[PDB]
Amino acid sequence: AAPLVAPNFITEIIERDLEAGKYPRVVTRFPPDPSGYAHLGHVFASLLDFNTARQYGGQFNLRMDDTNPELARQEYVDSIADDLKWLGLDWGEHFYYASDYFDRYYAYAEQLIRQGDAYVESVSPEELSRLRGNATTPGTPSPYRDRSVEENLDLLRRMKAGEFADGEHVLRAKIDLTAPNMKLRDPVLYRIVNKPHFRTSDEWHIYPAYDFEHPLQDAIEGVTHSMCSLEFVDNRAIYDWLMEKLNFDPRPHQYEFGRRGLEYTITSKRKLRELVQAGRVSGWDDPRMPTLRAQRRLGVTPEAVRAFAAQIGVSRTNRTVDIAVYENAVRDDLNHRAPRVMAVLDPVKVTLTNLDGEKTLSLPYWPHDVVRDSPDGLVGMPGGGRVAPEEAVRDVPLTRELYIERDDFSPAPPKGFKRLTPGGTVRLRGAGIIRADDFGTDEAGQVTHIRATLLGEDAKAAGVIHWVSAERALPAEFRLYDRLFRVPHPEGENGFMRYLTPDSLRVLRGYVEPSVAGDPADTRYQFERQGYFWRDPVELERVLVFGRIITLKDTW
Repeated sequence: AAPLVAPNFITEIIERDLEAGKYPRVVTRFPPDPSGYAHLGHVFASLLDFNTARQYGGQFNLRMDDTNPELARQEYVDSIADDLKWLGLDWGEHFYYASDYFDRYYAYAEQLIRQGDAYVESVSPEELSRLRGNATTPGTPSPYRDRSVEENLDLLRRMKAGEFADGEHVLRAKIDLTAPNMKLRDPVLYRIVNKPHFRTSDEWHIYPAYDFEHPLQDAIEGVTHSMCSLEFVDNRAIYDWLMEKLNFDPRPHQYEFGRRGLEYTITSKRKLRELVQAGRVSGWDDPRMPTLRAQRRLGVTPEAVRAFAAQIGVSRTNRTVDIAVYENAVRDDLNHRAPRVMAVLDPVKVTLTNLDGEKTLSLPYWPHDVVRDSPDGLVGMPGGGRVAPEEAVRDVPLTRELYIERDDFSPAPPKGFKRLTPGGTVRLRGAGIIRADDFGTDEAGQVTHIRATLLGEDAKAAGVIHWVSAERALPAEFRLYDRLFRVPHPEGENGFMRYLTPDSLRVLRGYVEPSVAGDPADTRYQFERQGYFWRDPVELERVLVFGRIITLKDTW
């Protein structure tokens, strides 16, 4: 069994620590901000944190970093927990709300104050930045840097009580106003924000800045290896300064890995909101959207998402990933799980003039190569469990009236056309050869019907097409999606609507073979020669709709 996490720099850091007995167990965590729905961009990091804990028999924590009162929403907490569970993450009982620890951060802030390691700044916000300096002009203490412990403790208490307006005061770490790393120049730990919190209500008027709460939360949770993106390299000095000034032992350490942005994809919340607002998408769970909710509805399996994330390399360099790796992971996972069935999306009626009396064909759900590569020599049966390949078949009715795909009949065929043509023949999948004897055409020039004859043994044909009984098939709506965006970098490599793919959603009305009527609602299929499909789960719950999960082959 291949390793859950291929050897990477973090993996090596951990084996090195276990080897030296630095920590008894490994503790990791994924700390999203409940400010929006989980999306494809969160998969890599979350799975890296989870699989790392798992690989080394550690603990994985799921944390809602809801420290910003104006962004945290119950709806994102609910969706994120639900989506990550769907993805396969397992945090057991270790689910945390950073807000549940506001008291703990406050007490640490008081300790820092008492040690003379933190002070209440009361200078104007514009002044704070002016006094802070640059990499070419060292900072200068404001007249409040040297306030006494007593005074700072009293002002912090009143800041918490809401006695002062936003921006009037801030609590700052007392570090080094001359350090070359700007982050060490007395970074802000608390800000006044007179806004209620979706959980703590009107309890707090000061909220911890990221650089203060993040390291503390890690420390309070017992995290040993804190993993974040490269953007927080410089922040590590504050992270270390805090762990030290507060004497945490054992203490967590931060390790940064490069970002892995997915191409042709935009995950920025404000931009995705515009698409929803402008109606270019039905909502946040529109299959074309990058949210996990949209992927769940599109029909993608959690197994495929994990196999995609697993293939992504881990390094300290930022890189992009082409969706092809994602798309292929989806297609490859469905190959062994989606029994093959027939559906005609752009139906044209054909009458088999010499056929009297329905014939019942028994066709196999799976291709030989799938059966061959079966781990247990068995294969899937929609609804049932697994069975011997011989058992994986269904009744397919072959009747006088049929429906074939419009593009499989061509009155004016191009050179090398292998399907049905006037006076020509074609093989009907699992049923024999037919010859087009006649057909009608409407004013718009669309073929309205075809009359054909089922031929005998001598007959030959250059092609094979799917089809469905026009009398026993179930009518259905099919939704065909395409990539939301048409270029690798719709946002640029560092107005985005000029890049929306045209006709990213197409609706067609057709028919699917009847065997489908009995199957479980979550059954996934390969509609022969069309793609992988499954019943749109959302439309099922409303007051027969199939969505196309993905095409049979890359089209870009």
